[PDB]
Amino acid sequence: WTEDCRKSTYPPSGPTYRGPVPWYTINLDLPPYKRWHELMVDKGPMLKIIVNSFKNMVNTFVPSGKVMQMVDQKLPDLLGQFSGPYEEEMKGIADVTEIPLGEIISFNIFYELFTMATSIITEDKKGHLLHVRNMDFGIFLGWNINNNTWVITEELKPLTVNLDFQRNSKTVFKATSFAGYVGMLTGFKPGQFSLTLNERFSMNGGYLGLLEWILGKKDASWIGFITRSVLENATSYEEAKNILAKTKLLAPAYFILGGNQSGEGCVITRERKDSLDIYELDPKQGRWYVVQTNYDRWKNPLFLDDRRTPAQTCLKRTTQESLSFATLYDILSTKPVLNKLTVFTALMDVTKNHYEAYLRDCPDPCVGW
Ligand SMILES: *[C@@H]1O[C@H](CO[C@@H]2O[C@@H](C)[C@@H](O)[C@@H](O)[C@@H]2O)[C@@H](O[C@@H]2O[C@H](CO)[C@@H](O[C@@H]3O[C@H](CO[C@H]4O[C@H](CO)[C@@H](O)[C@H](O)[C@@H]4O)[C@@H](O)[C@H](O[C@H]4O[C@H](CO)[C@@H](O)[C@H](O)[C@@H]4O)[C@@H]3O)[C@H](O)[C@H]2NC(C)=O)[C@H](O)[C@H]1NC(C)=O
Ligand SMILES: *[C@@H]1O[C@H](CO)[C@@H](O[C@@H]2O[C@H](CO)[C@@H](O[C@@H]3O[C@H](CO[C@H]4O[C@H](CO)[C@@H](O)[C@H](O[C@H]5O[C@H](CO)[C@@H](O)[C@H](O)[C@@H]5O)[C@@H]4O)[C@@H](O)[C@H](O)[C@@H]3O)[C@H](O)[C@H]2NC(C)=O)[C@H](O)[C@H]1NC(C)=O
Ligand SMILES: *[C@@H]1O[C@H](CO)[C@@H](O[C@@H]2O[C@H](CO)[C@@H](O)[C@H](O)[C@H]2NC(C)=O)[C@H](O)[C@H]1NC(C)=O
Ligand SMILES: [Cl-]
Ligand SMILES: [Cl-]
Repeated sequence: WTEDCRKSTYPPSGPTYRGPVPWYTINLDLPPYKRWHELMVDKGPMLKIIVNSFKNMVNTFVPSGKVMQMVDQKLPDLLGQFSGPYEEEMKGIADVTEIPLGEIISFNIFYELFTMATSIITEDKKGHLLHVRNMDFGIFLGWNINNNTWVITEELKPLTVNLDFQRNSKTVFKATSFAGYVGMLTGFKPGQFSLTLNERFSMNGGYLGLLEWILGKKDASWIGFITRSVLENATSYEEAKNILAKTKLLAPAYFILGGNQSGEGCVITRERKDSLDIYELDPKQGRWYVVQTNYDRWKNPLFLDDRRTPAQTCLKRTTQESLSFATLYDILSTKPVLNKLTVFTALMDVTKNHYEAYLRDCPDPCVGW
């Protein structure tokens, strides 16, 4: 079920609003191992539940139990040590929650593969940029007939957190993530740039990237880890763009990157080895937005999953003269851009240092895809 462009959905309320996203300060001055301990006090019980769901469903489809045995006993050794800070951060999470490290690593692997998204950057007539996104998730292990949801997708909602990463008590970047995950998929560096990651599918894909890694070719970056390293350590739109366009990746991806002034917005369509396309704002020629879902801009959607066309229609209807968090939230609340897989909606304003995220629901009748 789809619908006409929504209006009057902001500030959030009603049946598509699950609730607010809590803020946590992550202190980069702490040793990596300790950075997540305070968050785990609050969200550790929920992380234990989501890994329980994954384990139990895998052990249902593979009743020998041998896959989860490999996850728990061998997966860390197959991949080898991660570069810092990620190894120690994940070990800290595993140790405080008493979850096997291989399951934390597996959780961190989920985000290289099973997300869907709608990401939008807009530029108004004053040159002001907004960057918004829906974060969708579907691993499709468990269906709950009693409320028409996917088990793991729903369990991500209480794991969702807004994070203020600080060094010397000063914000470096802000992000929305899931407790237990140490990469980043959504965030901004105030006054500098904003970044969202959308999954991309291809036959030279993440499954092959993992195989190459296991077989000893480790020159590549994990997509959630390069995103985190850019947010944490890059200092400008152009620097971020260069890193994201050129770094070798474990999996294909779309990077949606906004800056801090007119014209600074692009979609970088990535193969593992390089950029297939960089599509940038061109306000002088009437190109005042970019919209990216999970298919290549020059190709047709997957017939049964076209969120790009409705997002673009609602944007064109809104026009460049009525761009704000409120009107962009309206778009991200319109089915199928909002769908049963939508975990959260995030809204970013780099130059005004405004960052919001909201947990979502999509009441029946709603598309599951
Ligand atoms: C659709 O159903 C999902 C599954 O729920 C089951 O099926 C439905 C149909 C009912 O029969 C229900 O009774 C079944 O259990 C449902 O998923 C549930 O979502 C909630 C809300 O996110 C989760 O709540 C979190 O619970 C953990 C503790 O969970 C344990 O204890 C509770 C209380 O006894 C049990 O109900 C659980 O089964 C577990 O045994 C908390 O740690 C966690 O707290 C943290 O997050 C909240 C924010 O939500 C903060 O306020 C806190 O401070 C903490 O930071 C949550 O309270 C629940 O775990 C989850 N269940 C499962 C099994 O995944 C889903 O939301 C439904 N979706 C829709 C659209 O209706
Ligand atoms: C962004 O860039 C920075 C700068 O390159 C990256 O920071 C480095 O990260 C690696 C991996 O985690 C660290 O390497 C470890 O260092 C351990 C020793 O750490 C102590 O001694 C260091 C001197 O050798 C010292 O620099 C370090 O202080 C740093 O960390 C403290 C704890 O967080 C913090 O309070 C300090 O202010 C300072 O930031 C420690 O006191 C060693 O045991 C390990 O084997 C490993 O080698 C580096 O220490 C980090 N360097 C700095 C200057 O922070 C960072 O990871 C990048 N971020 C991303 C996401 O990619
Ligand atoms: C947008 O970002 C750019 C790039 O970081 C900013 O320009 C830099 O500003 C710093 C000061 O923090 C200077 O040290 C650099 O020399 C500047 N670089 C360039 C290429 O000019 C710019 O100030 C930001 N603009 C806004 C409006 O925030
Ligand atoms: Cl699921
Ligand atoms: Cl919730």
